[PDB]
Amino acid sequence: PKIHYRKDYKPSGFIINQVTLNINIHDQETIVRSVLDMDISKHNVGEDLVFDGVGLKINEISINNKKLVEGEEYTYDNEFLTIFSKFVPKSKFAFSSEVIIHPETNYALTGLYKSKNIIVSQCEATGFRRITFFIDRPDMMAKYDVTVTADKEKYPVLLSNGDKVNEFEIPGGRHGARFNDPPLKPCYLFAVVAGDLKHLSATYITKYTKKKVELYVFSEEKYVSKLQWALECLKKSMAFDEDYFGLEYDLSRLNLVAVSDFNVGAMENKGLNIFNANSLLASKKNSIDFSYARILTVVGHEYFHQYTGNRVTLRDWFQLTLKEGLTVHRENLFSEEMTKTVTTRLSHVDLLRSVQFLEDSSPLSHPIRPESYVSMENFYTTTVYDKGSEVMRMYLTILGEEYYKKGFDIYIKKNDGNTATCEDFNYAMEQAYKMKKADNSANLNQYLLWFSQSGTPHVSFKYNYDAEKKQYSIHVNQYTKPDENQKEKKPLFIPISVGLINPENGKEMISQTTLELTKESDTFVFNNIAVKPIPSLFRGFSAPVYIEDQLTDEERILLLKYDSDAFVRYNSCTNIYMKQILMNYNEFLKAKNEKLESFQLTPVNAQFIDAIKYLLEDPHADAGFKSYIVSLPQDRYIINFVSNLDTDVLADTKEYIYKQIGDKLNDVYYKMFKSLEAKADDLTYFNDESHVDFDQMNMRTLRNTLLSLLSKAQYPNILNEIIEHSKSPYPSNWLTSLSVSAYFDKYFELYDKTYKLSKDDELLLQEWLKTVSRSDRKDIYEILKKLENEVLKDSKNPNDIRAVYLPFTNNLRRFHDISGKGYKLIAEVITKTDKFNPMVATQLCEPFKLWNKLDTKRQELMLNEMNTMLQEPQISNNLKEYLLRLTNK
Ligand SMILES: O=C(NC1CCCC1)N[C@@H](C(=O)NO)c1ccc(-c2cc(F)c(F)c(F)c2)cc1
Ligand SMILES: [Mg+2]
Ligand SMILES: [Mg+2]
Ligand SMILES: [Mg+2]
Ligand SMILES: [Mg+2]
Ligand SMILES: [Zn+2]
Repeated sequence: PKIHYRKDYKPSGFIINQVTLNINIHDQETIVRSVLDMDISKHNVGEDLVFDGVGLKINEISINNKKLVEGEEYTYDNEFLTIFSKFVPKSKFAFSSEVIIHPETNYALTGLYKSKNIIVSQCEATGFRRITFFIDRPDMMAKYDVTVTADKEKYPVLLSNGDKVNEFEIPGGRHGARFNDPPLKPCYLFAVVAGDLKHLSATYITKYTKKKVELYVFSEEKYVSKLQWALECLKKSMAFDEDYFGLEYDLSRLNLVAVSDFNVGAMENKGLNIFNANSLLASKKNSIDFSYARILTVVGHEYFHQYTGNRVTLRDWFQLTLKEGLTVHRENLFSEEMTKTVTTRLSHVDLLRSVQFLEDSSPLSHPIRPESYVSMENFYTTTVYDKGSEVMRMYLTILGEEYYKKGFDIYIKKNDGNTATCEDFNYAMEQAYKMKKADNSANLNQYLLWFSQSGTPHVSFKYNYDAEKKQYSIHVNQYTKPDENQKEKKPLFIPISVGLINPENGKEMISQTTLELTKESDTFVFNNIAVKPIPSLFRGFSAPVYIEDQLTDEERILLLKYDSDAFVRYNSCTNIYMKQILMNYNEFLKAKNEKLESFQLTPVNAQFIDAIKYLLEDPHADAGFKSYIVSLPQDRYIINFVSNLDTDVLADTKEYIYKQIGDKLNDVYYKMFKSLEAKADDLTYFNDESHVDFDQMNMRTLRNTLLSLLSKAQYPNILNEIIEHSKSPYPSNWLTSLSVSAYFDKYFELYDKTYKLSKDDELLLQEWLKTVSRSDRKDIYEILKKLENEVLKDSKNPNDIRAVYLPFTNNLRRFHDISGKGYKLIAEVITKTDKFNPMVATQLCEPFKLWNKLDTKRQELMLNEMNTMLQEPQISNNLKEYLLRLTNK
């Protein structure tokens, strides 16, 4: 089982200068002919020529048009093609091969595969070797000349990278297209698509060079009416890179293509971006609101890769966060600017502190630049992406916009057209840092620990105020818990964006200030502070850390009502909730453990409830923010704060807290649910796919959140509102009506009604599946069996499988049933899926990531299922590696 080590990087002894491909698609097989124009590098020491090549059927291989003979001149073991060095030329040579591959039965969706009636490739990370022989690593840059042939009736649209330079007819009903892509690229950015594709198109004129760029968005004919928003998002993405970063697209054409079967969200193949259909296609009649932000961010993400990933690429896969963390950061800047809603940034933090913090305290914890890997298909993590993005964002917080832009342009200008490493980016940021500090001795050497140190830092505070001196002190310390990657953790460069709120009038007491904490602890003193402030700490969530604000709930309430920073307001509310959750959890736990006949629960703080009401009733306050304050923190956020978490006790705790607040605020909730209707459900632009109103969607989020609270509470006659909600044209509304009807006798009536509305659109049906999966039903196990028999069946579409099972795994009371029946069910799905798609099988392991944080009975139950999966004789490399790491074997 080969382990790759970051420190072992060495340049290849070979060079591949030119790739000339002929991909001939036939009904039962695909024939790939490839000529590689190669050379000997300065690092060559006379080694064998070893190509990656996985699952290829060899028809012939040759060197300089001389056919090589198996056994004598080469060996092939279905993974590596080895040409013995005595037969390898010593100067420039041509290697050629013809192989047979089978996209029709390629259900792992890596390499060349068939998704419904579309032939499509996915080559990142090491999938190109599943198409033809190559030295499959991103520092092997080459030019590509690609011809694709296929039946014209089945595959009229042929696409690859670069310029289409010829189209030709072929006897027997076939046709061909030739694409030449002169700029050097790594092979993971190669792509090919063939299908009966329909499109929308537009022309974009770049801001400075005034180049005309042809934009094409493609789907199967059935869904061509769902392409409009994606095209709008692409234009928006191009304008943002031009306006913020001064970067223009360099090619004459950009194609985006939706396919139904895709392992992840989308892929940035040069000029030919390929998308999970659920991340490219939408219409107002057939998509929930979430689709619109999803398409915006994913289209943006792939577009921003054209510079951060494509034009500046990776030396090796250990640098993955250099392109993914930086592109997520660019994507997040873009989405924040396009949506103009504070909930966009809040939603990113909420994901980080639940999913990524859980990963970072799990046995899977790794730094954003790991030291080793076995499976590249398991390398694409929320740590690499989302903690990576926060590390990339901290440069902007440290430098400010002007110097960040200066440093970013240094990075692009110095590395355009080349591979790069994380050091190259830190170096560019350091040059800007010296400029900002006016100090050529300043350096960012300490910053590099963000790339190598795993785990979430904890930052805690103590305060002092001298009223006579008007002097305020913030004493700060940082700590990262030792883990399996570093026994000793070093202090990081932590930027702490801070404000000081005057508690008497709510006003700012100092200018914008970013404290630079570079030691294990430091004391920051402020003079001329006229009154004792309430500190507003880590504004905008300025570092990816556990914040221990050491504030009272009275102080947190004051920030929640009156602070200027949306994150600190949201975090102050989160912290009030967490204090209550931990207190009530321990009270319920003690009652369970001691088998008490009576006991007391500490009520929710009444001033906190008053503050929620105050914000809810503020007509100038933001609807999306309102929906966050009436929602308790995510379960996966809570679990980072409780040892041996009993999920039933936590479910009882949340129930008590929601009921406490509802018993006071339900009339407020109902009144708002009714008063929000007119603006939230406005149909003026329902038939304009170009008109997307993120504030209006946030109003629907608030209505649907309040409806959930009111339905669980059995608010008088709320079933009438649920039924009327089911008649709304907006899928977010009528799918909500299904979810909230779980608490009423009408659930299966609405189940059938919404099924009928959903069944004729592939993506809407998947949203329906998710809604059923997450329904708060006592009979959810029977319902899942019904979905399996009636809808899901033996589909191999990852979107179908993930829709049926993942939402259910977030059902705290039912997935964690003490019998272990939920763990048994998901383990059976994982093992079944692993037979044909190991990457998605490992995705389905997600609920097990917290196994060692649960109560000892549930730890044992989860471990038993993971050991059962590990004992499967046919377990994939992906799944075995993942479960061995997760179970500390
Ligand atoms: O969609 C995404 N979602 C993110 C969210 C948190 C982690 C993943 N990530 C994109 C991306 O970064 N696009 O730019 C992406 C991720 C993985 C692959 C990939 C890698 C492989 F080894 C394969 F075998 C394969 F089939 C696919 C392709 C694209
Ligand atoms: Mg094969
Ligand atoms: Mg413009
Ligand atoms: Mg995103
Ligand atoms: Mg299907
Ligand atoms: Zn990406």
